[PDB]
Amino acid sequence: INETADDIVYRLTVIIDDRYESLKNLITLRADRLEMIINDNVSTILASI
Amino acid sequence: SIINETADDIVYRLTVIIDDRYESLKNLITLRADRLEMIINDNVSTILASI
Amino acid sequence: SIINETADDIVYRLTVIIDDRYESLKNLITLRADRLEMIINDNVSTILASI
Amino acid sequence: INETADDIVYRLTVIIDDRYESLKNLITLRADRLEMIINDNVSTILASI
Ligand SMILES: [Hg+2]
Ligand SMILES: [Hg+2]
Ligand SMILES: [Hg+2]
Ligand SMILES: [K+]
Ligand SMILES: [K+]
Ligand SMILES: [K+]
Ligand SMILES: [K+]
Ligand SMILES: [K+]
Ligand code: NA
Ligand code: NA
Repeated sequence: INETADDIVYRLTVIIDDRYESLKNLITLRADRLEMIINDNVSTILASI
Repeated sequence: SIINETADDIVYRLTVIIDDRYESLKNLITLRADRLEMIINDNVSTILASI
Repeated sequence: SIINETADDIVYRLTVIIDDRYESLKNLITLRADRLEMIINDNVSTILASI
Repeated sequence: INETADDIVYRLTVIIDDRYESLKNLITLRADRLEMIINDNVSTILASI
């Protein structure tokens, strides 16, 4: 139960990393998106005043 | 082998818990992020067209 | 049982810990994504005042 | 085996906290990112508008 029942830590890390990397990537994507839906749009309201 | 059949249930039950919070966070961020677009395109239609 | 109580222990002890991180992450996302309208609805009014 | 194998929670809490603190730093990073861009862009428009 020592050299075998360590999967509860390891197998969960495989899960928690996948959810973390999907969270980390999605936050980065959506935040970069809003930054490209701001600096792209503010340059248009500035290009007309 | 109650050992193997138990550690698989722990990984499973926690997977269902861990997957639940990810989806809750995923939908929350996606909902909030799209809401921030609803408050960004609302100014482009207002301050560019009509001012 | 004896192994069902140690399986329910680590599952429960982690379930609230994940709920600790999840609800905390939920608070961070909500807080800041609630500020971005405080930094828009209060910021749009300045562009509406001068133009 | 004795009674408790709390290293399961321990060495997993090492993972949950590490991924959380990473996601904690990520959200705090982007929320500060869009904050400067909320200020720099707003102050940029206030010149000619
Ligand atoms: Hg065990
Ligand atoms: Hg929407
Ligand atoms: Hg910045
Ligand atoms: K990138
Ligand atoms: K669904
Ligand atoms: K609606
Ligand atoms: K044991
Ligand atoms: K800052
Ligand atoms: Na804690
Ligand atoms: Na905490």
